[PDB]
Amino acid sequence: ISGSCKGRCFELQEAGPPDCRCDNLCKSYTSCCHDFDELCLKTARGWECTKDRCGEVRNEENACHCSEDCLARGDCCTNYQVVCKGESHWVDDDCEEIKAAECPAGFVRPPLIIFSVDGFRASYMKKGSKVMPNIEKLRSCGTHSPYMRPVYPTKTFPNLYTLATGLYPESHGIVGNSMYDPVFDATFHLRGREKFNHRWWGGQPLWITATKQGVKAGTFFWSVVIPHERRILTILQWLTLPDHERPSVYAFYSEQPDFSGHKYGPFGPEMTNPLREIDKIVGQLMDGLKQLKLHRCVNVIFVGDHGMEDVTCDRTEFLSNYLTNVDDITLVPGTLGRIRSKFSNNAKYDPKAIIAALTCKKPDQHFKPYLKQHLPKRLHYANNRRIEDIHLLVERRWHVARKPLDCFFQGDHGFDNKVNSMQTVFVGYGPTFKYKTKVPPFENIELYNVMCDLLGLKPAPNNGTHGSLNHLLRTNTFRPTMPEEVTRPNYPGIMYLQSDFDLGCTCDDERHLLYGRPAVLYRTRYDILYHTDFESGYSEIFLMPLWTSYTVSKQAEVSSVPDHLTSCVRPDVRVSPSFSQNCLAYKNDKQMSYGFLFPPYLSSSPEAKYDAFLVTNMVPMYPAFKRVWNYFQRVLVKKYASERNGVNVISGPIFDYDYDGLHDTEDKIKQYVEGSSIPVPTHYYSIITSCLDFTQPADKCDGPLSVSSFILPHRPDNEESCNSSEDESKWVEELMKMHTARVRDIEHLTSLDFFRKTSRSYPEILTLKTYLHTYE
Ligand SMILES: Cc1c(Sc2cccc(C(=O)O)c2F)c2ccc(Cl)c(F)c2n1CC(=O)N1CC2(CC2)c2ccccc21
Ligand SMILES: *[C@@H]1O[C@H](CO)[C@@H](O[C@@H]2O[C@H](CO)[C@@H](O)[C@H](O)[C@H]2NC(C)=O)[C@H](O)[C@H]1NC(C)=O
Ligand SMILES: CCCCCCCCCCCCCC(=O)OC[C@@H](O)COP(=O)(O)O
Ligand SMILES: [Ca+2]
Ligand SMILES: [Cl-]
Ligand code: NA
Ligand code: NA
Ligand SMILES: [Zn+2]
Ligand SMILES: [Zn+2]
Repeated sequence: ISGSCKGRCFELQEAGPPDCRCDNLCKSYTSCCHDFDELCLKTARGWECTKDRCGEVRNEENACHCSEDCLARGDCCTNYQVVCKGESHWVDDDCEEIKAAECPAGFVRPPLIIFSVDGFRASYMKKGSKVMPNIEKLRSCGTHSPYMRPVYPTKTFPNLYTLATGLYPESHGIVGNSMYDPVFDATFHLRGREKFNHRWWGGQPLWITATKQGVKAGTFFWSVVIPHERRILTILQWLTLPDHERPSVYAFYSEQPDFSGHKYGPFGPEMTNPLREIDKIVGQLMDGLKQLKLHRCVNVIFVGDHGMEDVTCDRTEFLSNYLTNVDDITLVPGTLGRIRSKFSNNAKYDPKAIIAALTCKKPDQHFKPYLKQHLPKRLHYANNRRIEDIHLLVERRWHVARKPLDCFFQGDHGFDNKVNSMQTVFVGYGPTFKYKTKVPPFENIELYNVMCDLLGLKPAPNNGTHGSLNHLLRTNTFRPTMPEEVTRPNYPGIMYLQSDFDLGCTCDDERHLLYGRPAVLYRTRYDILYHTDFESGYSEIFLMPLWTSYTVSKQAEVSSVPDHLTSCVRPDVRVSPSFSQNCLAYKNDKQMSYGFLFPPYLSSSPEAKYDAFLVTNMVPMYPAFKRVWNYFQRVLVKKYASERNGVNVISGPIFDYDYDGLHDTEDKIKQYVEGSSIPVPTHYYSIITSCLDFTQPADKCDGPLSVSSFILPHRPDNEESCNSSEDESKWVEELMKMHTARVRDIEHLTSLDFFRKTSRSYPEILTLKTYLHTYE
């Protein structure tokens, strides 16, 4: 009946005016029928059958029931069979492998329940069975990782919506817990109504993907005011619905342990209770499912949004100690900083000046300013109009605020997503996940694809790498295919004499490709060039290599370049003068110098060293960046070879002038070496590969591979590195670590595909390419 929730509690629709609502989200729109509390939120006698209620006469006021008709009526407390029928709690039962789903007739697929926990730090799982026994049984009997990496910013809204969509925040649009959109001229806040406007929420979240493909997602979101125990009872009742109504996916959200973590810090002794209380809810779910005989039917994901760090009031940096004018800016503060102009019509606003005022001003200053395009590419945090041009990455354990006038809290989060304290949890338990299986850490951007696979859905386009988590599942409906090469290489031979060239250059005169050539995944023209010490894929369009590959053995020697050869550049008789760089361009560019992708310092002989001076191995480099690049090539590469028992290196340029994380078409390139068609890269990458079993040398490795990579910003100064006035051994490797990257990041930024001929399974190589070497 319209106007009442009788017979309608938690109906799977949102009734519109003139009717009122009886669904799980009605409270959040202040729209519930007058009798919703009375009928749908019963609380009498709490959530647990006790021995004195067994054989009770049913009382309709009770939150849940313990009577002999309750299973037929669909309303037992989750512990009814345990207390009254001699059954065991789920947690007390032995792990038993689930070799196939055991679902009731009419279940077309295993249901999926996503149990999300706010601020659940990875290391809380160490507390184990004494504190969280149900969760520990899911973890030990199911599939788990040591941690899961959140997205940046490591806050709730960006992370939950990444879980929902498979997208980086810059793509889904929820780039913070608070944001300003200049086109809407509106502000999104944690507290308030503006966030409920769907206009903010981009991409295609799981519930929509499901509905579009005819999979029932029901009423996906709960009003958070509804107690957890009622949500669990409701999910279980929904799972008893007829085939034509019953949803196939459910979500639960707990605001704990985040709520307490803010008050008490990540390891306050007060944190124990909230973790026990979460475990009690997990136990109710699992007992409830066993009661319905669905405990070997439903896939359960237990997942956090981010971790929690020790952060106090007194550890706050104030912009007023740096800026000569704090009144003309608006700051989004806290564990990150975003700065824009306070007023719209402010011609005086100068982001570059503000950045300079914030750069390396105090020793051990606890934040670093960036223009968004200069942030580490691994953060993927730039390509959205809601991201302010000025960003502050704040040091773990610190806050930033505008003025002192701006302790009540002991924990916070939001920091760089490679910070260990920000890591969170993943457990997958059920028929589709593996049994008692540990998997390596992975990123939360990958989970949307997994949830799609679990539900038989085709994922919308997203930033996960589909196939990269196939090792979490007992059975895989998705078989990834290697992308086809788009441009086939040319293989030029000797076509010229040195005297055919007038480049203004002067000179006073497969082992190196271990995992197959990269594939070029865009339309272009390029040459494979072979040399004694290195191989390259030379672009005739960009006039430089797209990639340069070389193997350095553990015993390789580093040599210097003789004085008489420091400016040696040689024409390449395989490549037309028309598709070559020239040395006059560099001489005429007061700001630009050059470096080499294969370093002369690692030549195998003084005769082979002449290959390293080829014009086809040169790339444009600011002198400030050459400090970085020379140290990497002359010092670090050999160090890594010694540590890793040889390394294979692939290095190259990246062009991303519009900071979308994608390889630029030529029209986007904004800078060239003066008076030339030689484009200036925005970054230089390297992918460094060796044998995971370091007792085998990198070029004779029988097993899995070990990889680490970076994307270095190609900057005309070293203002980013506050200790750059010192020797490179004090600061270069620190810069490299900050700019660590996944191979997949480089693939997007270059339209290349790597690791195509390793003789390992492709899903394993996908995992390898999504690996991030964090340095913690
Ligand atoms: C508005 C919203 C919230 S905050 C929120 C949600 C529920 C209850 C409460 C509460 O105070 O009781 C609350 F504060 C939220 C949180 C996590 C995720 Cl992951 C979302 F996505 C959220 N959203 C969008 C949200 O619900 N869409 C976006 C969209 C794509 C357009 C869509 C379509 C259909 C149904 C829903 C949705
Ligand atoms: C992250 O994935 C999304 C979705 O595939 C990519 O965003 C799309 O980019 C294309 C190509 O420019 C646009 O035409 C689409 O409109 C975009 N979709 C969305 C939802 O934004 C994005 O490029 C990916 N990011 C990276 C770094 O690979
Ligand atoms: C497919 C996976 C979907 C993901 C789960 C869907 C359920 C999510 C419901 C979340 C409601 C959020 C309510 C809220 O507003 O709390 C935020 C606080 O914490 C404060 O933020 P923070 O932890 O400091 O970042
Ligand atoms: Ca680009
Ligand atoms: Cl934010
Ligand atoms: Na120059
Ligand atoms: Na510096
Ligand atoms: Zn959170
Ligand atoms: Zn929080």
